[PDB]
Amino acid sequence: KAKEIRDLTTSEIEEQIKSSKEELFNLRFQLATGQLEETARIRTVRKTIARLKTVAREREIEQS
RNA sequence: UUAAGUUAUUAAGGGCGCACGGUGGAUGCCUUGGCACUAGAAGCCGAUGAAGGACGUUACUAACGACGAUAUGCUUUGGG
Ligand SMILES: [Mg+2]
Ligand SMILES: [Mg+2]
Ligand SMILES: [Mg+2]
Repeated sequence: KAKEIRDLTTSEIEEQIKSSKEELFNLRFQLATGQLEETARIRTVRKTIARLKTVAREREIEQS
């Protein structure tokens, strides 16, 4: 997904980070209430956030 | 029939031999780990926060390895 992230503006990366952290929060609450059963979504969102923060840092290090 | 004399049978248990079991982990075979060296290289890191740790990170969860809230991992360049 790193290629897809790389085409987003910096603010959009920040917007996707927040919404991904919101989806991840919702998945954990579903899991704790025994309602998710689709447990592979948790790791997918987690690594997506990692990729989003990786690129944000990359560009914040190319600018400075 | 009696008298005199002689000598068995028993095995509660024991002994010896034999047969069949149990226990135990010697012995043989084996190696995942060691021991002693040879050759080439390297030896010491730290306020740009070390050595060593604590606590955490996996869908489930104790310990160990790995990793650090980007956590049982992220990007990239090559290999495969
Ligand atoms: Mg008897
Ligand atoms: Mg015996
Ligand atoms: Mg594990």
